[PDB]
Amino acid sequence: GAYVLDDSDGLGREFDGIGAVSGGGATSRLLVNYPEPYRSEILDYLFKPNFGASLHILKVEIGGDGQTTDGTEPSHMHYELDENYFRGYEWWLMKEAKKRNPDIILMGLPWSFPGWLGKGFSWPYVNLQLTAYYVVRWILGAKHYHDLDIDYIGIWNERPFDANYIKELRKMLDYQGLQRVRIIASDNLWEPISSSLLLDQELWKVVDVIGAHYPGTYTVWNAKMSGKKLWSSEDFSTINSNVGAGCWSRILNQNYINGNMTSTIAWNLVASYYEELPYGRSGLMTAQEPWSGHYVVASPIWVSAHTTQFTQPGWYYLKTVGHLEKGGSYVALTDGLGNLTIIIETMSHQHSMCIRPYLPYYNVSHQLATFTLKGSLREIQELQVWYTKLGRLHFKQLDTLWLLDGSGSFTLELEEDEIFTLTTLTTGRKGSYPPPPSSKPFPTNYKDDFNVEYPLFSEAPNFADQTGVFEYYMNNEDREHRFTLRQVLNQRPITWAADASSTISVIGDHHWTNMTVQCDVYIETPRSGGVFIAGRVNKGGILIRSATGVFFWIFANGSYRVTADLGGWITYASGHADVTAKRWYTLTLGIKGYFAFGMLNGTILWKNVRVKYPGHGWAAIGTHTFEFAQFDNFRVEAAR
Ligand SMILES: *[C@@H]1O[C@H](CO)[C@@H](O[C@@H]2O[C@H](CO)[C@@H](O)[C@H](O)[C@H]2NC(C)=O)[C@H](O)[C@H]1NC(C)=O
Ligand SMILES: *[C@@H]1O[C@H](CO)[C@@H](O[C@@H]2O[C@H](CO)[C@@H](O)[C@H](O)[C@H]2NC(C)=O)[C@H](O)[C@H]1NC(C)=O
Ligand SMILES: *[C@@H]1O[C@H](CO)[C@@H](O[C@@H]2O[C@H](CO)[C@@H](O)[C@H](O)[C@H]2NC(C)=O)[C@H](O)[C@H]1NC(C)=O
Ligand SMILES: *[C@@H]1O[C@H](CO)[C@@H](O)[C@H](O)[C@H]1NC(C)=O
Ligand SMILES: O=C1NC[C@H](CO)[C@H](O)[C@@H]1O
Ligand SMILES: [Ca+2]
Repeated sequence: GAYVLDDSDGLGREFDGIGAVSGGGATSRLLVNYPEPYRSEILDYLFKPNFGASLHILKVEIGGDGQTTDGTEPSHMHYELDENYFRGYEWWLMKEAKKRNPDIILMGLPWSFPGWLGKGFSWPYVNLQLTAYYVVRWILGAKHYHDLDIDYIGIWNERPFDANYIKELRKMLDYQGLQRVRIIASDNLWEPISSSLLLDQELWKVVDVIGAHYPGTYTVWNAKMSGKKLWSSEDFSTINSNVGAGCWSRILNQNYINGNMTSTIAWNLVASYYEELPYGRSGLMTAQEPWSGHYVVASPIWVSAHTTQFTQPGWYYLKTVGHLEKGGSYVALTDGLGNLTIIIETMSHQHSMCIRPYLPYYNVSHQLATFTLKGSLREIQELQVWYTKLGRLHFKQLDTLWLLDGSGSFTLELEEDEIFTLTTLTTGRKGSYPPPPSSKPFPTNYKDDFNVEYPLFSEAPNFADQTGVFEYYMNNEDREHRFTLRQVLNQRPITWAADASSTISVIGDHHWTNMTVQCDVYIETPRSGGVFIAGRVNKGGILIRSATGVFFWIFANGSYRVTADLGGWITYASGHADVTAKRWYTLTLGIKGYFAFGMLNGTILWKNVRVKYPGHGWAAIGTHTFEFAQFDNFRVEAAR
């Protein structure tokens, strides 16, 4: 019936911000080679204040060279004694975010680790000091090379924590003058971190935030008892149609209401990865076509704005928040300066399902809501109004509501799948750029000779590594192949996902079915080394081990194989070939209907080999194991 909003009895918990995740894994892969002005426009919609999603928080993966859901991300230390703070795109992303919002909050978290940290095992807690040293290098690098202050550091994404590691990490941070950096744990479930904090005073002292993943808007008693800030440190992960926006809308409100969570962070920031990779199009917006410049400002952008444009970290929740009588919810916040923001959501069950978890049915129906401002809120008699309807009108500013009544009260008519923001703030704005170019398939003819002397990013565009790491490589001691692409891992990472046994980078249009792929390849390991080119590669990311297609392998022992799978269990053809290590060869692979052929240096090696059909997928390059190899003059012609 009537809902009292008051502050005379005090405030709720401090609000900590809304954010999103770039990483886990390579979710921002295709954003970096967007032409201007589009790339800058995309970033504005994400990070520019009073414009779009206007995010308060940016969380990034600390790359560990392993596969971490939609690709691998390069580490700052591939090997022992190796340090490089200019690989990948998270440095760039954080810097672009900070340019637009100097007050943005920055977080780092590892998914995987380079293999050498394991000292013989696939385990990051073998040498606590070594692993902490690795992580702290990254934070120092952020400051020293990019002028970035990292605000929070996590432990090991959705993986066991080690209490002694967390303590060593704190000691190491302090030792390097990073007392300011806060620790969030354990980016998994509420337990066992929450009970661990109650039982261990020393652990309690060094953990600042309990961050939980996909909590379904609820927390647990031990977490409440801890007295720690509680965050949904990863949520959402749902296709950014209207249903995803509904899910985002509902949990943004009810994570605090039901679970006392004062921050929610969406995976992921922007869908800049091939849509046929796992969890395709699960970003706040979509930007998966750098070749065309086409991007989509999806509904979740404006769902975000309803909170972010009218709240900042450091505001407080009112004690008076809750559910609506006929379904839906409301929250309210103030800044302690006279401002007030009210956020109301009525998302229906059929239009707000998240993937994790799925909620049992709940009813939502039309209703009236009366709000009465008590305490220091009564003195307010003007509120700006912002409105969104899903299923559609987005972030439209309505006529100002007046409370000149003296009643300090007002009433709203609510339907299903709606969002209302009522605020004293006058800075709201539905940011707008002209429409971007229409969607277009990946170019049916495509080439890259990798001839770039001072590349802006460490890897050639559109190549999405799914196991191993591929980089621009300059070799002064060779004129013909001075600038190539090199796979640089020489051992399996401490894995997060199930990385393939072979390295592989995919590129192009997953719809491609008839195609010709050509590349120069160079095997660096004598006797045992091997490389391939491939087409119709149908799976990647977390499922990269499941990839089928047509794979043309050559080996340094003078042999070749044609397989249906990346794992090489299934044979199409095999034989001998004049191939050794440390010599450049040109490979061609043609696939058309039921048949494939392969060429070595322009000369047929095999032809009319029968392959599964119908079938479709990307083109790819790679190496037999985690071994050095180079690639040059890549070309693909394909019919979609
Ligand atoms: C966090 O959780 C809940 C909110 O879901 C709060 O607990 C009580 O909520 C009921 C209504 O749901 C109120 O009538 C009570 O007054 C609340 N408890 C208290 C002590 O005020 C809870 O307060 C929030 N905070 C904590 C520390 O649990
Ligand atoms: C609401 O918030 C705005 C923005 O924070 C407040 O305006 C600021 O007030 C401080 C001092 O309190 C000044 O130093 C800033 O220059 C002001 N900024 C702007 C953009 O006006 C405002 O006082 C708050 N309260 C109300 C009732 O609007
Ligand atoms: C890929 O190539 C196959 C084989 O050439 C094409 O399938 C043939 O298409 C022609 C004309 O469309 C038909 O007359 C044949 O009967 C088809 N053969 C088979 C085995 O299906 C296929 O259409 C091509 N696809 C694309 C997208 O170019
Ligand atoms: C939802 O509530 C309305 C009003 O109480 C009722 O008419 C309707 O049947 C309910 N729907 C379901 C699925 O319970
Ligand atoms: O950490 C994660 N957790 C789950 C996401 C998918 O829902 C994604 O795999 C992400 O990397
Ligand atoms: Ca070259």
